Amino acid sequence: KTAFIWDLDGTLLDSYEAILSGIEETFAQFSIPYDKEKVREFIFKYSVQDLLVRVAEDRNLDVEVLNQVRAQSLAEKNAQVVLMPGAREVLAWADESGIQQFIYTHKGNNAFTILKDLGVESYFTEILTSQSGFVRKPSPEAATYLLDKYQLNSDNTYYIGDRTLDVEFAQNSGIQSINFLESTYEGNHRIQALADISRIFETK
Ligand SMILES: [Cl-]
Ligand SMILES: [Cl-]
Ligand SMILES: [Cl-]
Ligand SMILES: [Cl-]
Ligand SMILES: [Cl-]
Ligand SMILES: [Mg+2]
Repeated sequence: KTAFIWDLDGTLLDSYEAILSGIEETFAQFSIPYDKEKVREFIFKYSVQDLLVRVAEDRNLDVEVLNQVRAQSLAEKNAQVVLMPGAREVLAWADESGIQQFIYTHKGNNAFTILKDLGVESYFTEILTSQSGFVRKPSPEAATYLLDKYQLNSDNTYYIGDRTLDVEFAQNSGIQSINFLESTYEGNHRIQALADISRIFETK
């Protein structure tokens, strides 16, 4: 019957302070001045990779070295990662309901460590990270793999996320979407909170 494929950051995981701490440590190693608010505003308007790019271009540093120190430092801040509100409750609900649960994340293998630290790793049948080999969302290949392997029903398979690229991933792979954002995609179901998800699966 039903399958959820989950995003992590902003959906299940609140990695905000861990990411900022990771960036602060990385900036200290390269002698880059660190202002939390300016970093906060940049990564919200753009992305963490764009921030690395900006300082690499501006300060003549090697972006890949920046990114490897970033990944490394981020992995040291796992203690600062907190679940999003309602995340434990929806995971438990889905599990009890017999919904099969998966992850596709742009995070690396450290995603496994975090989920184990938070006590939620055992919910997932398979966890796909940036080490999986698949092209980043919204490229569909990761989802197609899960459909093919687990014999999932595209009408009852939902990618759950918080960004437009998460809706696109669902659309590109022919599956349904549950998302904080509105979309013109017919298979999107907009939520205001994680607690709304269970309400999708009962009469109105
Ligand atoms: Cl993520
Ligand atoms: Cl990051
Ligand atoms: Cl666990
Ligand atoms: Cl890629
Ligand atoms: Cl991705
Ligand atoms: Mg997200």
